[PDB]
Amino acid sequence: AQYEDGKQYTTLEKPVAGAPQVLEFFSFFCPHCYQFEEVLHISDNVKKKLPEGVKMTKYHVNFMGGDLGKDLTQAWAVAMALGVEDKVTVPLFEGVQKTQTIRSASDIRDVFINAGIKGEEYDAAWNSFVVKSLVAQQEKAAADVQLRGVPAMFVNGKYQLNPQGMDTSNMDVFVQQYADTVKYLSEK
Ligand SMILES: O=C(O)c1sc(Cc2ccccc2)nc1-c1ccccc1
Repeated sequence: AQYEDGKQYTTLEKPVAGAPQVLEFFSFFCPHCYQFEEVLHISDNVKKKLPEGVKMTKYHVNFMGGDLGKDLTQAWAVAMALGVEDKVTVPLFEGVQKTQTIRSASDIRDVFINAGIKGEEYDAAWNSFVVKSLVAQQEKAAADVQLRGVPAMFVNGKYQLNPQGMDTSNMDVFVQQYADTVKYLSEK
């Protein structure tokens, strides 16, 4: 077939019921995640190929970067709670990987302040149980799929994208193949 289990995607041996339709995992410490966001814009190109108002979810992971990696999962929970993902994603990537100016939870906070989130509002969210619950959702979802690597994408809790078997000589063709595969998987 043109799409083959084991090739463009793997199929979850233990499928995860009641999982989000399109679920991506990333870390601000992961270089390929950096590219998926700023160079390839995977998420928006997947979104443009899927039906209206499909639910796309994106979660940070703890298993890279030690203490600060776990701080970033809580900060991503803040970003989700406030709906400011689009304003902090690039400066967080650049602060961790480009300028290496993010060394502490305070440095993470400066990124939200600079992006226009009020200091009071960031701190209330950071300390909120709504955010603690978002942190728990992120960890649980990663545990449900025994995640050990990013970037990762899962469709309908049953199929995992496998980009390692895709031609990467042309960025635009790669993105299109990634997005068309997700669409194919969502339609199964
Ligand atoms: O496997 C690889 O080498 C590449 S390349 C890439 C972005 C890109 C595409 C085309 C040209 C330049 C960059 N992402 C990955 C990747 C690696 C491991 C897990 C998930 C994705």
